[PDB]
Amino acid sequence: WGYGKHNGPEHWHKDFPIAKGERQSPVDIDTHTAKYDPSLKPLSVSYDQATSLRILNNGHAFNVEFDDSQDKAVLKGGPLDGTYRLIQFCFHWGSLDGQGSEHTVDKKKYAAELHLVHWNTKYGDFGKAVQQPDGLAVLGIFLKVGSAKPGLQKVVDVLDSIKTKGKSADFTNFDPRGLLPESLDYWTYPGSLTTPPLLECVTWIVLKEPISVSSEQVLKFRKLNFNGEGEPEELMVDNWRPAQPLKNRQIKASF
Repeated sequence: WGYGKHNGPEHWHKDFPIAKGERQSPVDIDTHTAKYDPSLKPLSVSYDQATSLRILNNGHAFNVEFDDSQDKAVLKGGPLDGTYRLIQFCFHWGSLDGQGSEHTVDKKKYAAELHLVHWNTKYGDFGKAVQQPDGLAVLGIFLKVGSAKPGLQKVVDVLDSIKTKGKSADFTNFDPRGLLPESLDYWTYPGSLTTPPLLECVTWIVLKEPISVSSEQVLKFRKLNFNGEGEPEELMVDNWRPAQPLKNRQIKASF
């Protein structure tokens, strides 16, 4: 699978039949229909003691991996039960600044989407968490081009070194708190991973305030390549699945 016209999203169903599932992601959020539910707790994001390891180009995105050992970077609260521990984050962007995000709000697309992916400790690991409908909790955060985000700056400057499918940069001591918005209100719906295997195990929490990145910072994401060392240059852009059928399903709102 990949994101091309021949191995892209419209073909994922041949190999991961679940792509045609009851609760696939992304979806588009129509606000003039999400349900404000007076019972969603706030967010208890405690990223005090979050330890990053490496950032890597895996040929569909770049991700940054964290050390998920004691209950140190954890997401609690929200629609969640248990401690969700942090494994990595995903970043989706477009071939231009008006496409890139996976979730749309009232059909509007942002310039990018960041995903911090966490797994439920009650299942002992990432491995055994994904076969369960309550196994992962993912905060999706939208990016709009505005003034720069100082916290994203270290991410945009190391990208020179993970340019091609397969390179890895060492990247310790990055603080995921410098990527978050001011407000933590959100919309939550149950869904899948947006990438193959496309497993329906995710309670998604999308944040309503985006974060401003300057177009110089978004342009750095666009210098990266899908292709591996050697082979002809396939620029890594538009690494996003389109919005999928909601299936009645309701998106609830904290606000």
